[PDB]
Amino acid sequence: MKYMITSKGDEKSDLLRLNMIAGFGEYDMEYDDVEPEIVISIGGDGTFLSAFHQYEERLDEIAFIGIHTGHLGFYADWRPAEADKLVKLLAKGEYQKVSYPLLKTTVKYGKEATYLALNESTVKSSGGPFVVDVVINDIHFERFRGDGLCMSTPSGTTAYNKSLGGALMHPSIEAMQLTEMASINNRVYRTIGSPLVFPKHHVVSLQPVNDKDFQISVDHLSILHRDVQEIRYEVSAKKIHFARFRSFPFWRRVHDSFIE
Amino acid sequence: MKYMITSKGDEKSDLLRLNMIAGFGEYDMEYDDVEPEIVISIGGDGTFLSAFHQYEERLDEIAFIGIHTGHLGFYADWRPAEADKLVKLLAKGEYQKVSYPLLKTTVKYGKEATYLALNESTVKSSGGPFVVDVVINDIHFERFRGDGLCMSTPSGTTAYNKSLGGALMHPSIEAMQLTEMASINNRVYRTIGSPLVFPKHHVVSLQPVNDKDFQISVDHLSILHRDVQEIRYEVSAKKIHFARFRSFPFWRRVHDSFIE
Amino acid sequence: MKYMITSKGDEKSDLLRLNMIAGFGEYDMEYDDVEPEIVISIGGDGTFLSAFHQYEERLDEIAFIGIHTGHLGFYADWRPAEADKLVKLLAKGEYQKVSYPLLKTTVKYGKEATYLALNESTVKSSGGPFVVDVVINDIHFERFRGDGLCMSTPSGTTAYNKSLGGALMHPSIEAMQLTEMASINNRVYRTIGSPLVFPKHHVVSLQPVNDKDFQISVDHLSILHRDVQEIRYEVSAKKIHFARFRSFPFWRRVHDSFIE
Amino acid sequence: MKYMITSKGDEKSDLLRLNMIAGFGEYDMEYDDVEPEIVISIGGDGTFLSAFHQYEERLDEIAFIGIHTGHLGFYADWRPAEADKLVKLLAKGEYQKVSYPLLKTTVKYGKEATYLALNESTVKSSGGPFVVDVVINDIHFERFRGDGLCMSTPSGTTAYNKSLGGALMHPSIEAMQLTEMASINNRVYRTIGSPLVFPKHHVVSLQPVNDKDFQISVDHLSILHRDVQEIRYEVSAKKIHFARFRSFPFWRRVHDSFIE
Ligand SMILES: CN(CC#Cc1nc2c(N)ncnc2n1Cc1ccccc1)C[C@H]1O[C@@H](n2cnc3c(N)ncnc32)[C@H](O)[C@@H]1O
Ligand SMILES: CN(CC#Cc1nc2c(N)ncnc2n1Cc1ccccc1)C[C@H]1O[C@@H](n2cnc3c(N)ncnc32)[C@H](O)[C@@H]1O
Ligand SMILES: CN(CC#Cc1nc2c(N)ncnc2n1Cc1ccccc1)C[C@H]1O[C@@H](n2cnc3c(N)ncnc32)[C@H](O)[C@@H]1O
Ligand SMILES: CN(CC#Cc1nc2c(N)ncnc2n1Cc1ccccc1)C[C@H]1O[C@@H](n2cnc3c(N)ncnc32)[C@H](O)[C@@H]1O
Repeated sequence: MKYMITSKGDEKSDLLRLNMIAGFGEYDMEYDDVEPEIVISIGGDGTFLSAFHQYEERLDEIAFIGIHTGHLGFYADWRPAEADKLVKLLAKGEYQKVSYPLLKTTVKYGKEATYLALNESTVKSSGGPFVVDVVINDIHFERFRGDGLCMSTPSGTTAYNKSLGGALMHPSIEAMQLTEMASINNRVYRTIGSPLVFPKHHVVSLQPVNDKDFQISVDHLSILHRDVQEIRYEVSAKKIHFARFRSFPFWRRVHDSFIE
Repeated sequence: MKYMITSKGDEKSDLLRLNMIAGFGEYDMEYDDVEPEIVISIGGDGTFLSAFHQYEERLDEIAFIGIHTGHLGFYADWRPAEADKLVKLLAKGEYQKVSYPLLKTTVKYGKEATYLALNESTVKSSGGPFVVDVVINDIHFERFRGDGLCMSTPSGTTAYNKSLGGALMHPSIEAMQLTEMASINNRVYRTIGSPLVFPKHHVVSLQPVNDKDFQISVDHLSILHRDVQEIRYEVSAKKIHFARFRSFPFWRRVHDSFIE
Repeated sequence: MKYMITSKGDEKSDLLRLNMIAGFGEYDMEYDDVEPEIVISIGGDGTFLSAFHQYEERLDEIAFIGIHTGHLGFYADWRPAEADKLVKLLAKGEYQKVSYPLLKTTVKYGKEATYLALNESTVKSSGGPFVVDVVINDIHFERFRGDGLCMSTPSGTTAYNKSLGGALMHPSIEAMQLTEMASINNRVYRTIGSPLVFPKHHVVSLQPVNDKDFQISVDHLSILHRDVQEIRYEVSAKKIHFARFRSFPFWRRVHDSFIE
Repeated sequence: MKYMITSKGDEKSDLLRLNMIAGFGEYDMEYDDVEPEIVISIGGDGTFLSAFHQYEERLDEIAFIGIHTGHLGFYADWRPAEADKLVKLLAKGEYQKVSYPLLKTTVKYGKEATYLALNESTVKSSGGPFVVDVVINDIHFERFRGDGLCMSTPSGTTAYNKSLGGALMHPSIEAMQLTEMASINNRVYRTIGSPLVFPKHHVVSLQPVNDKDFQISVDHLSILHRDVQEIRYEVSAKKIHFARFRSFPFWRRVHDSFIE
């Protein structure tokens, strides 16, 4: 079948990419980075995120695989020594597929633009103070004033969400988690403080109070959005598909990264 | 149909209970606290928890209702002034049912005992230091040493789970959340720190390291368990059923309790 | 004696400033914003911070006073109705002086520049990831990677330091507190997590690892510093002097702002 | 001079204690556990705490030393291999003294009892809910409701205080820090949340609201106090004296215990 391989760009990843292509050359596998069915990432989770956004238009027909040349990543969970055995099983068919939820971000101005996040999406202020009204299902919830907010996917809870005090959430749960960035709480300003976990079809809407310019990030991508009228968060109907060949539980993957 | 009413025990709740019984006396409704189909709680969330555990053997045929004489509770979300209108709709049939997940706790000795929690279940030490090995799906995760642990239901996240830094989780998500109580983290002792959210069929197992006596709590109930071999946590197959007559969203109920 | 008054710039503060000047016109008081001995701030704590930095060169001969037209500030702790009684006591001499510690920030390039902070000083990254080596008294302590750091004065602990989880510290303690901004902690990156309180003569030094550009803030002021070789933090030998006329304890001032 | 040595009680500590006594036998040193001037602790920080409370009546004439047979302690900061060199310098006189602050706890009933803490003192509830009014310098500050409170010494900030989110505070600062244990914060109950650092002569007073029984701890010691009218916290006028022979900074001691 059709496949493609992306690389971190260093000596270790580039020369491992060529060995897998040569190994695939001994099989009925066609290299194609236009319409691939298998996308292989070699490097780190940052390299994997680039491979995801590079093909975020054909998610429902691509099975992603990650090989970490450095340390164990949550998406790149295949050691380089296991790459030769990876080429064989990936060629003989016969492998399962696992899917993770994604976050959909919509930004309205005064043309509406939408984005797709595998880790999280954050909103910060462009210079001045960050003040937004938080609306959950057309109901005003709180007037947040702090450094920013962060809406995370399940698999993204181990990333930026974790540093903000958020909970680690198993990827089989179709949900999204919102966390606070150094919120202000006194007599006049009051926020919830706690992280919030929203199920599918729950729409969280951020709306400006004074300044209408925001620095919005989607995974590694981050651009200053001007004259923002609304930012909408919701669990996307799209899902990212992984190719599994063995048992590597999520909590087992959490233990190796943070415990030992 | 058959119904029963429990009361906090003060002047305000007892005399409101008699007015509802008299109002039910004008309908085809039979008072019965043996096999009731409608359980009405008047007082606070503490009174509601007693009504839940009083009939936790007939959950699948009881619709719970809560009336708060004090402040707004998350389970007692009906003002006393709305009690007269509550008697009418509850008698003419025609009402929906909403269900919340529950937590199943199993304790093994050396006879196994099981419990059911609507809020959360906590484990603390009987005097000495608290040290337990945490096992997730037969896989060792961490050796916890601190004050204790807390496994919370979705609707219980707004209670003890919130005070421990846990995330607020919508009740439509069939899950359970584990939080830490003043954990120790240095060079030799390392825990995850973050709250963990487990889906259905995930079994979290606590196992003793030295002391085998623990102070285990299930909602308000708490008893010292002796010679404990294992404590097992999992999302229960049972669900608590509420009777709804209007729209009172969970996040709307969170806003009124913590924001204003 | 010589005095000057600064204003927030709105109707309430400007017209209260003129009434105090007219009240001072009935006394042996000379208005002078070149070499004043009494600096009066009318507005909020933000207006007070501007009055402090406007005369941070003559701290040891100025007694600051704050009048809050809005809500109670920690530096502007005089209600506008008490302004007439403030003019009288301020003219008849006979008032005490209280002093608060300050933070000294030094930035080295490759000309060294120094700053003075009444609240706190923060370091963030200019776009890329924030990675700095933390050095305490010429000893390497940790390699921090996160969103940034914040070194706070005692009176500044109730501001940005509080939102980052820092401790509230009484101003009579000559110290400085450092807090973390969404730090990363896994197997390879490890920080202390806890806030650190340093006494006088303790020098905390931040040093770059890769990117040498940082966004450094001192109270409201914040500018991008290019080609930074070192940032040094230490409790300044200078102190800000307040004029007191009554008893308004710090914890009493904390209670009114955050409790009720 | 007069000296005594206490031991953890295992093979490693008991047989190291006898070697130091034999080494002291070659000098003008008299073993005496009645009126010693040098107290040597061999084991861990727990063994050191017992040595402190064993002689807390003669603090101003005792220089404490700690030898850790296990891992590096904050009070036992001498490796067992350095014990032979410790006997020589300790005999030839010529060593400096460093002093750490202590916490004074007073409990009133209806006879007043006082205690001395090197690490911290905690208050918890005897079964029922924990509710106390917090009073700072005869001024009501907050009505706390949670699991308990913890007042820590400077050197105790690295212990229980750290697990509760408290700040790490250098021992040269004569202060005390109060932290919260899973406090409740909603519409009706509001606490400060942040840790509080009090200087000398500041008196923090806890007073019961309903239940007058409390489980009070002082370092390892903890006893149930009945019919409590007041608990008073303040920085003690007494100080614990250490004998130093080299440079081992506090932050350097923090780095080795928590970073590497
Ligand atoms: C760097 N880009 C690729 C990735 C990834 C990733 N994702 C992960 C995941 N899900 N689990 C475990 N490691 C994951 N990595 C590896 C990793 C990256 C940074 C720090 C530590 C690990 C984008 C990621 O920059 C992050 N980030 C920014 N500020 C952060 C902070 N203050 N704290 C944690 N993250 C932070 C957000 O995560 C963003 O998406
Ligand atoms: C008191 N008994 C009935 C109830 C309830 C409830 N449940 C609620 C819920 N889900 N949301 C909102 N209010 C809820 N209340 C009302 C409420 C109770 C205590 C404090 C604040 C509110 C049992 C509850 O004693 C709690 N608890 C103990 N130590 C706590 C702490 N340190 N922090 C928050 N709780 C704590 C656990 O919650 C336990 O179950
Ligand atoms: C706004 N400028 C004047 C001031 C002040 C001040 N100082 C105070 C103090 N010491 N105590 C109590 N209120 C104080 N105010 C009033 C106040 C200001 C902002 C938010 C709440 C209150 C500069 C202040 O912008 C802050 N800031 C930025 N991001 C913050 C956050 N995420 N959280 C709290 N602060 C934050 C830092 O504090 C900076 O110095
Ligand atoms: C065990 N007894 C001797 C000691 C000490 C000490 N003091 C230390 C210090 N200052 N710095 C570094 N290590 C210190 N140890 C070693 C250490 C002890 C326990 C856990 C980790 C280390 C009494 C100590 O039982 C503690 N404790 C209880 N519950 C705790 C928690 N949930 N979290 C941290 N502590 C907790 C309080 O500290 C109490 O005083």
